[PDB]
Amino acid sequence: MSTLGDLLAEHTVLPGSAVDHLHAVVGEWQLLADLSFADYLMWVRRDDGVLVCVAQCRPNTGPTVVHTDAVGTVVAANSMPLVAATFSGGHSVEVSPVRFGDQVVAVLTRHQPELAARRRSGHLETAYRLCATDLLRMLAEGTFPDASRSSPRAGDGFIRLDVDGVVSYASPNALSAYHRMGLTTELEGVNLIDATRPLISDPFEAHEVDEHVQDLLAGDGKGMRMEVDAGGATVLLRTLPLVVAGRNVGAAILIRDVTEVKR
Amino acid sequence: MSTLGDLLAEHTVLPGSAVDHLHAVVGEWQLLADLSFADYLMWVRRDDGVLVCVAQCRPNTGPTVVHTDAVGTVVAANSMPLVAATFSGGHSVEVSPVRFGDQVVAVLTRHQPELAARRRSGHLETAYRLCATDLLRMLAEGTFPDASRSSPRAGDGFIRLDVDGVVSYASPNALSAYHRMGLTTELEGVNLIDATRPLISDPFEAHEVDEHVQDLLAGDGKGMRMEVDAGGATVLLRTLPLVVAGRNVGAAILIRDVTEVKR
Ligand SMILES: [Br-]
Ligand SMILES: [Br-]
Ligand SMILES: [Br-]
Ligand SMILES: [Br-]
Ligand SMILES: [Br-]
Ligand SMILES: [Br-]
Ligand SMILES: [Br-]
Ligand SMILES: [Br-]
Ligand SMILES: [Br-]
Ligand SMILES: [Br-]
Ligand SMILES: [Br-]
Ligand SMILES: [Br-]
Ligand SMILES: [Br-]
Ligand SMILES: [Br-]
Ligand SMILES: [Br-]
Ligand SMILES: [Br-]
Ligand SMILES: [Br-]
Ligand SMILES: [Br-]
Ligand SMILES: [Br-]
Ligand SMILES: [Br-]
Ligand SMILES: [Br-]
Ligand SMILES: [Br-]
Ligand SMILES: [Br-]
Ligand SMILES: [Br-]
Ligand SMILES: [Br-]
Ligand SMILES: [Br-]
Ligand SMILES: [Br-]
Ligand SMILES: [Br-]
Ligand SMILES: [Br-]
Ligand SMILES: [Br-]
Ligand SMILES: [Br-]
Repeated sequence: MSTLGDLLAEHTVLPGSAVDHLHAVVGEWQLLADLSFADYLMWVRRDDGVLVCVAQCRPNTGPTVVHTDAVGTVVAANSMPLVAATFSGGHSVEVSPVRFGDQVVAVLTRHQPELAARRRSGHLETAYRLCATDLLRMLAEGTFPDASRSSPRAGDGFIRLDVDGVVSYASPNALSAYHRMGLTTELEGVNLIDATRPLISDPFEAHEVDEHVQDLLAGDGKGMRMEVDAGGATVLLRTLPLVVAGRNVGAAILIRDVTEVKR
Repeated sequence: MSTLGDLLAEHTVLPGSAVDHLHAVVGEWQLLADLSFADYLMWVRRDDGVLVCVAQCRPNTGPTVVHTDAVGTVVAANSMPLVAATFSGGHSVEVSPVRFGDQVVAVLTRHQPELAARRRSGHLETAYRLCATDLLRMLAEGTFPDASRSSPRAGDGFIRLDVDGVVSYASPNALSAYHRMGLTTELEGVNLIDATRPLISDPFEAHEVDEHVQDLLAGDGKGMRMEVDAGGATVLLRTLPLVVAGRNVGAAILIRDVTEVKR
């Protein structure tokens, strides 16, 4: 009886809406573990005030520090004072809440390698860690996840857009994919739509992408997954609007060149 | 004009069969870059004896050392003596051939972090690197690839089976997935089918998996991708038979828990 669903039914009295939301978190948090270069555990609090670990993720972009399976672990609340308190007043372990409605419905613990063993902070690792912090804030504010097997992983290609839709960071993989798509220009410092629109092969899709990204940034649209042909290449795109305290602070875009994977 | 296809047509006189095979390599070699914790570049040799880089992959499981896009690079043969020689007589850069028919149709260069900056060799990293060596040998022998967007990545869950179908190594993620599927036992040292069969929910699928793995190990069957329900969980499995000099030396299995990704 080991799934998140079985565990939440056994140990918890969360309503079906919050149960859905936690299922959605676990369905999405590979991206968080990858961008953080960290392990996460998800903890719920029963009636008893007793704590249960109901899910766990490891990063694919670096070593785990949680080699043992933690799921199903049931622990007295005072053996984890902070986690217990995060349910209340709201490894190198950081603790953060997951909100739904306005209740903390779960708490994540983040575990990662001690300082000299970790992914040295080049630009890629900085841009990823900064995005992980943005999503952790959305988790705490109850705005991510909102409401697939094939979507890009962070390592496939990562782009950070600022509020005006200007690329503030593009990973080497993302730049690789845009070159295969026909980009002969830099990506960083350029309006993403202006760089992207001319590359897209079908003129209807070109406009769809343009409108999507405009809506994303405006708060008019949710993130989407899409497959686009450009320049002989086929890329998969996944967009994620980023928000603080009810406002848009740009977007993350994941991209995967699937030209040869497709075929 | 930046795709592998456009590049091979422009610079090469390879027959359509070998052109297919290189497309297949690029469609699959994310798994090699991930298991190697390394970058790869693919090089072809024109008429001129001049060398062209026609594809490039970075690892998702560690930092790249090739930050620049190398695709389309055209270089005199003697500026890369070894690569040139690998076409002939058959970073920390290792060079290996890709055979098709019995010709070397391309050469891979592997580039990776200098020794103190790399993924320290715990068991996971050793098991991955050993499998990468097995596939590089199959590439050199022309037996991999043979002939999807959703299949497991190496980091999702990795299992090495020996010739008798006994698990010689299972990553933490793989063990995690088998626990969600209902495994209350160790995986390492156990016959994989015997551990797996009782967990599978549908009795027809249980038998299919059993037969597949038997065929895989016998050389009676190619690798496959499959989605299975077990114990309330849903996993995606991808099998890869491993072969040296015409014989089976077991198999790699990649597994991804898609219980919450599915939903
Ligand atoms: Br993901
Ligand atoms: Br690890
Ligand atoms: Br542990
Ligand atoms: Br364990
Ligand atoms: Br704590
Ligand atoms: Br450590
Ligand atoms: Br950034
Ligand atoms: Br899918
Ligand atoms: Br825009
Ligand atoms: Br990258
Ligand atoms: Br750029
Ligand atoms: Br345009
Ligand atoms: Br335009
Ligand atoms: Br969508
Ligand atoms: Br196209
Ligand atoms: Br892969
Ligand atoms: Br990945
Ligand atoms: Br990197
Ligand atoms: Br470089
Ligand atoms: Br570049
Ligand atoms: Br060389
Ligand atoms: Br280095
Ligand atoms: Br092994
Ligand atoms: Br697919
Ligand atoms: Br067997
Ligand atoms: Br793992
Ligand atoms: Br085990
Ligand atoms: Br059975
Ligand atoms: Br059985
Ligand atoms: Br298949
Ligand atoms: Br089931």
